[PDB]
Amino acid sequence: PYQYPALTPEQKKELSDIAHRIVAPGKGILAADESTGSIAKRLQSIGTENTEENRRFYRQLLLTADDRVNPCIGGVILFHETLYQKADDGRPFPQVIKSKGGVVGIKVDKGVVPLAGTNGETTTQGLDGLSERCAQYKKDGADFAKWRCVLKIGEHTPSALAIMENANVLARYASICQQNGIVPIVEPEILPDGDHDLKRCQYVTEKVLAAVYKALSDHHIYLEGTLLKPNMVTPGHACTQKFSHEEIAMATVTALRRTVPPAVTGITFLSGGQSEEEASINLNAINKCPLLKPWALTFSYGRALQASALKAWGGKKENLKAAQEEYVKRALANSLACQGKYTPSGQAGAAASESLFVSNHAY
Amino acid sequence: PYQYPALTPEQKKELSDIAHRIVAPGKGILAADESTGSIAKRLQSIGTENTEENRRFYRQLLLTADDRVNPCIGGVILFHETLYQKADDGRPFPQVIKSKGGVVGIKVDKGVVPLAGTNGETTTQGLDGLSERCAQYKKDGADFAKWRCVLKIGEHTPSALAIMENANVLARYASICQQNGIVPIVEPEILPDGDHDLKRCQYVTEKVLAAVYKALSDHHIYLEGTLLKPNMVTPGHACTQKFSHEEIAMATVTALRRTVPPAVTGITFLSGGQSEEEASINLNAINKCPLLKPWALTFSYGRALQASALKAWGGKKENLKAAQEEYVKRALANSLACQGKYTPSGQAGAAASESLFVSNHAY
Amino acid sequence: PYQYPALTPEQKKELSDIAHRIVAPGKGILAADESTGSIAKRLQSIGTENTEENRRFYRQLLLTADDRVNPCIGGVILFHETLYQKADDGRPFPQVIKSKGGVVGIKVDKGVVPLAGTNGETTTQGLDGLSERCAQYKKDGADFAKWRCVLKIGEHTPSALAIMENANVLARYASICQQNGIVPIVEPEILPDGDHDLKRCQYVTEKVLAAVYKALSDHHIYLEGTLLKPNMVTPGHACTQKFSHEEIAMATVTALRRTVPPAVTGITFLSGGQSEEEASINLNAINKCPLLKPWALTFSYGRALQASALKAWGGKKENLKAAQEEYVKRALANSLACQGKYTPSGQAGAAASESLFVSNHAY
Amino acid sequence: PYQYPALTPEQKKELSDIAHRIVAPGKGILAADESTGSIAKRLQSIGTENTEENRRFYRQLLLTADDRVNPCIGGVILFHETLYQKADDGRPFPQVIKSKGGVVGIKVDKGVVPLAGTNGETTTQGLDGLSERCAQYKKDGADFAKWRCVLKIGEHTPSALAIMENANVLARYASICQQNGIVPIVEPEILPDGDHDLKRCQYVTEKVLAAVYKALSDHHIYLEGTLLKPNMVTPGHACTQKFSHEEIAMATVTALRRTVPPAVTGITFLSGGQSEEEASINLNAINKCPLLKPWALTFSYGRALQASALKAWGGKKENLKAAQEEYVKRALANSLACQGKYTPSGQAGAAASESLFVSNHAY
Repeated sequence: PYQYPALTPEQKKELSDIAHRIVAPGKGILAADESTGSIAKRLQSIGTENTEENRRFYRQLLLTADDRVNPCIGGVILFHETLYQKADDGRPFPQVIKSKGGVVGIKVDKGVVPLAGTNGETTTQGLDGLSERCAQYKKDGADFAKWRCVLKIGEHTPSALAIMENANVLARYASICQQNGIVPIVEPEILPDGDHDLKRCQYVTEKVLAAVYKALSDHHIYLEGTLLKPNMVTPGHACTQKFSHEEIAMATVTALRRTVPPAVTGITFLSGGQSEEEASINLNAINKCPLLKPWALTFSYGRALQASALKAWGGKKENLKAAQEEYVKRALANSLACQGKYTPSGQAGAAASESLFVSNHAY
Repeated sequence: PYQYPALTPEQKKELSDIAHRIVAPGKGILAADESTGSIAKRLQSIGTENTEENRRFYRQLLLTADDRVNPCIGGVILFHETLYQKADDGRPFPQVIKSKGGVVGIKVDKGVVPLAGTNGETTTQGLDGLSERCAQYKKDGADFAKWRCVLKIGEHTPSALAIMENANVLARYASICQQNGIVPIVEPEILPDGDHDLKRCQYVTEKVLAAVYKALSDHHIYLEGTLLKPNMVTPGHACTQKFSHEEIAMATVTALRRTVPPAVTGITFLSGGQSEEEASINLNAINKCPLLKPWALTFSYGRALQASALKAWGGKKENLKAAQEEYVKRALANSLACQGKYTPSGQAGAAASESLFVSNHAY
Repeated sequence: PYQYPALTPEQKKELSDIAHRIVAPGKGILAADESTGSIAKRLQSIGTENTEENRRFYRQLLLTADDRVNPCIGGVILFHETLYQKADDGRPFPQVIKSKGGVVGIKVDKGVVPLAGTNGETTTQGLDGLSERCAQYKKDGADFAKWRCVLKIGEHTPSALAIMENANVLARYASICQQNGIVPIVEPEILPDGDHDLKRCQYVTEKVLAAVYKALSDHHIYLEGTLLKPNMVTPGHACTQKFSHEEIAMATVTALRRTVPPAVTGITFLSGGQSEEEASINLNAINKCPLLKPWALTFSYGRALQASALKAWGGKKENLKAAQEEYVKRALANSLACQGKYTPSGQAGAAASESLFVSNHAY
Repeated sequence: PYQYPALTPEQKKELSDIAHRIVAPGKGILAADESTGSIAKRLQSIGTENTEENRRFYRQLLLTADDRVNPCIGGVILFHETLYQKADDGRPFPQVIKSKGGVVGIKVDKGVVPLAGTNGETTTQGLDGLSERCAQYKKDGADFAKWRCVLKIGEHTPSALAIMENANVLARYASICQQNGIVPIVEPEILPDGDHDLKRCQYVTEKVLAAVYKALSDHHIYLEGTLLKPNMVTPGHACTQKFSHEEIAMATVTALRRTVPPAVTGITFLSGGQSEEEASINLNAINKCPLLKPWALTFSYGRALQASALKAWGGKKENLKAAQEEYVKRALANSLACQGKYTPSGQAGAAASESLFVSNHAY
C-alpha cells in the first residue's frame, strides 16, 4: 500500500499526551453521558422530575465532589447538554472538570439502528457532520470522544455482518475525531444478555476485538491516540454456572492479550450491569492477574460509580454531601482496583459482589 | 451463514416492479437533482439569479415538456426542495411527473467527505436518520433514491480503502432504502479526470464494481430491487490517445459483463462531462455492442439532457417553448440511443461528438 | 489497483474457445474421473475386482460408445491414470475422446483435508507443483481441469472460514491452470446431507457463490475462460418436506442469477446422489425456467450417467453392448434436458424421479 | 462466530512451552536450513564441492561447537536432509542439538511460486501433505517449523493480493503444524531490495503484519504457540539516505508495537543481507529501545552467524577449530545483542557495521 500520512508528528504527539493523561496510574473515567432519555429513568427511580435543572444539579453533584476524587478521575464523559451547563458558582462544567485535573470527553454517537436481515442486530449512527461537531467540541474544551457499538451473543447473534459493519463504523468515527485533535474511545460492547458461559464470551470477545483492530488498521488510525472500552469477559446474566473473579479476570486479560496491540495506550472497561462493588472487585482481580499486561487496565464506569450517590441524593438538595460522599467512596475504590490495590475483596482469585443494576441490554 | 429475511415477498415484489418500470424499453431517467449550490453555477452561466422561483421555473420548464417526452422518461431524480414545489397550475411536481407516466426519485446523500491518509480520496455521508427521511419521501410520492460515491484514477488513487469504504456505504444506503420501499440507485462514479487510457479505466471500473456487488451481497440487499449508475468506460479527459465509440462501447459492456450479476434490473449510465450528442452516441453504440447484455442499458443524465435547454431558455420566460423543445430533442435521441436505434452517429463502431461540459470532477 | 495482465489476448482467446466448445448447445460433460478408491466401491457393487485392466475396460466401455453420443458430450473428465491408458485398438484414450469431437479434462485436486477448529469442515489440497502438472497434462492432450471443494450445511456448518478458505483455494487453482492454457472448472459443492429445506440451500448457495466470484476477481482470473460446476438448489436428503422440480429449478436459477456474472461461459451441474432420471428431469426444468439465463445450463455428471451402464455391464465382457446402450440412453436424455427438450418428465413444473445413489457426502 | 476448539489445553500447553524455551532470555536460533541449491553457492564461494559429505561436515562444524554456544542457541533450523544425518560420533544431528540444550526445527515450505497478473510477486507452496510430513518430523525429533513468504517494495509491489494471499498461506501452514505439536515460525519477509527509505519500509511492514495477524486469527491459530520472524525496518539497499541504528531500532519496535499482539511469545529477526556485525548492532539497539517490548526480541540468523565460520573453514578439515571459533564468536555477540548487552557498537543510538552479504533477494 501507500503512505499519505493521516496525522502530522505534531498532531500525533498531541493525541498521545491526552490519551496518556486520562489513563495515568490510579486514574479512570467517570462516564456521566446519559442522554436525557436514560437519565430520565434514573431520576425517576428516586421519584424526581427529569428537568434540565435537576439534571444539571445532579451532574454538578458528581462533578464538584471534594478533592479526594481528583487523583482518581483522569477524564469525564459528558453528554452534549452538560458540556454547555454551568455550576452554581457560574463556572462552565468543562472548567470545573479541568480545574480538578480531569480531561473532558463528549459522547458523539447518535444511537444504534437495526441491521436488516439480521437477528435484531444493530450498528450505530452519528457520522454525519461528525467532523464539524468534533471541531466545535474541541474549541469548547473536550479532548476525547465516545462512540458505542453494541454486539450480542445468541444462537446466531454475533453475525459477521454485525462484526464487520460495527468494526468499520468504529474506525470511521475514530478517523474523524483524530483529524480534529480528539482522542477516540473505541467501545465495541458485547452485551451480557443470554445464558452463555465464560468461554463463549471470551471466544466472541476475541473474534470481535480482532476485527476491530484490523478495521482500525485499514482505516489507518493512530492507535497510541486511542482508548479501548471493552466489556470484561463474564458469563451471561442468565448462565446458571458460577465463576470466580479470577476466572473472569484470567478470561479477560487472555482475550485482551491475544487481540489488542501493545501500542494501545489503555483499556477502560465498562461495568455492564455489575454492581458498584462487583465491578471494583473484577477490575482489581484483572490488575492482579499474573500475565504481562502492556496497557493501562482501568475503569470507565457510569452507574457503577453512581448507584449509591443517586440513591443517597434522592432528589433532596439537603443530601448533597451524603451523596457526594457515596460517589467519592466508589471513585477511591476504583482508583485502588485499577492498581490491584483494592483492599476489600478483589485479588488474584476472589468471588464476592452484592448491589445490582442491569436491563435488556447490560448496564 | 444464516437466514433472517431482510424483505418479505410482498416488499420484494414491490421493489422489482418499481425498478422495472423506470427502466422499461425506450425509457431512461432525467437527473434534475442539482443542489442549490450546483444549479447556481448553471443559472449563473445564463446570467440569471439563483432564486427559489428561478429554480422552480426551470425545473418546471423540464418537467412540463410536451407528451413526446412521456415514453422516453421512466423516472426523474429530484432534489429535496423541488420535491415540495408546485407547477404554475398548482400541482405538486411529483404529481406532474407521475401524471406523465414517470416515477419520481430523490437524491438522499449529503455530499462527499475526505478520507484521512489518502490522496484526496473521499466517501460520502448522509446515512444519519436516512430511514426516517426515506419513509417520509415515500409518503410524499418518491419511489427511488440516489446516492453518489466518487472514485478517481491517479498514480495511487483508487486506493483499496476508498474502494472498500465507498462500496460499503453504498450497501448501507441501499439496505436502508429497500426497508422503506425505495429502490436504491447505486452510483459508484469513477471520475474521467487524469490522462489514463481506456484500458486503465476498464480495469479500475472492473475492480470497483466487483467490490460493490460483494458488499451489496454481504449487506444482503435484494439486487432485483436496485439500479446501477456507473460511468461508461472512457479514456481520461487528459489522455492524448484517441478511441472510437465502439472501442469505448466494447470496453464498457465487457467491464459490465464481468462484474454485475444478471439479476440487476438495469444500469443507467451517467454522462460525466460528455456533450449531449457524444453521450447519446456512446449509449447507442453500447446497445449496438454484439455481446449478450442481460440488463437494461439506458441513461440517467443531468447536464447531457439539459445543456441546450438551459442555453435556449437563458432566463427569459419568453423562450420557454424553444427551451423545452431542446430538451425534448435530447430525450428522444436518448430514447433511441438506449435502443441502439439512435439514427445519427452511434452504431457498432462510430466516433463522432461536439458540445462539451466537464470540470475537476467530471460532469 | 493496478494492471499487470495475467493473460495475453492470445491466451485469452484460447481459453474462451475451449470453454465454449465444451458447453456448445446440446452438449455436456461425462465426469469419469473417479480415483481408484471410489471406482473400487463401484466395481465392487457388481462383484468385479478393482484391477487396472477392469478399470481400463470399463472406461473404454464408456469412451467408445457409438456416435449417437458424439453431439451430446462436449468434454470428459478423466482421472490421471486413464489419461495414459489405451483402447484395445491401441489408441490412447485422449485420442478416442477427441476423435469423437470431445475435449478431454483432468481432475487435478488431491482430495479434501480437515479445517482445524471447525465442525468437520474441509478445504482441498493439490496446489503443490500444480503448474508443472498442468503443463504436462496440456502436452498430453487435456484442455480443462477439475478441482472440487466441499461445503456442508449444519447448525453452524458453512462457517465463513470454510467459505473464505475454499473460495480462495478455488481461485488459486483457477489462476494456475489458466496460465498453462487449461480451462478450470470451478466446483464449490454444497453437500445435500442434512434435513434442511430448499430455501436454506438457496441462501447458503447464494452466499457461497458470492464469495467464490469475489475471490476469483481478487485473484484476477479470466471468467470467460472458466466453467462453474455448482450443485442444484435442492432440499437436504433428510428433509421431510416435498418440493416439485420447478420449485427446485426456480430456486436454482434464482440463486445463480444473483451471483454468477454473465461473462461465465457456462455452468455444468453435478448430480449429487440424484438418480439418473431425477437428474435429467431437474436439468430440463432448469432450462425450462422462464427467467433470463445468460449462460449455458448443462450437465457434468458422473454416476448419473453411469449407474445403469455399470449395472448392465456387471463385469461381463459379453454385456459390453447392452451396457454402452444404457449410457447412450442417458447421454441422449441429458442432451435433451440441457435444452429443455427432455421429452419424459421435466418441464416448467414437474415432480417425477426413481433410481437412487447417495452416501455421507452426496453423489 | 462459533467455538470448536482447534487445540486442547494439553496441546496448547505443549506448544507454549516449546515456543518459550526456544526464545528463553539470552537465546536465539541458528537457521542452518539452506537447501542443497543455496548451500551450493556457499560451498562454492570457498572453492569446495557441494557433496553430501561436505554439507554434512560443515553442518557438523556448526552443530558441534563447544559448550560456550549452549546458553546462546535456543533452537536450530535444519533442512530436511541434515535432519537425517549423523555426526562423526554416530549421533543423529537432532541428538547432538538437543544434548546441547537446543530445540530442533525443520524448514517445511517448498519455495516461492509466481503470482499471476502481478509485478513479479510471489506466494510460497508446500501445504500438500504438510500434515503427514509434520507428524513424521515430530516423531523424528523436530519441535518447530519454518515457512518463508516473500514480499517486496516497488512502485506498486506489496500488492494487496500478495499481502492477502501470503498472509493466508502463512495461516494455513501455521494451523497444520500446531495440529501436529509443532510450533510454527511465521516468516513474512519484506525484501530489503529497492531504494526506499526507512519510513516506506515501516509503513509497508505495518500493513503486512496487520494482515498476517488478522489472517492468523481467522484461521484460529494459537498465538502463544508461535514465533514471528520478520525483517527489521531498514532503508532499501539502494537508498542513498543514511540512518542510525536507533533510527532503524525505533522504526522497528514502533512497527512491531502497532501490529503484533503481546500474546506472541517472541519475534526472531532475519538478518537479510546485513553483515554479521551490523546484524548484531541492530539487534542490540532494538533491545536498548526505550519503548515497552512485551515479547522476546531475538535472532534467527543464517549467513549472519555463518559468514566468518565458512570463510575460516575454507573446505579444509584442518581449520575446523578456527572456524567453530568464528561461529562461537557470533553466537556470543548475538546472545549479548538480544539482551541489549552487546558490548561493542549497538546502544540506544549507534551507527557502525562492516562485513556484507546480499543478492536480488536480501540475505
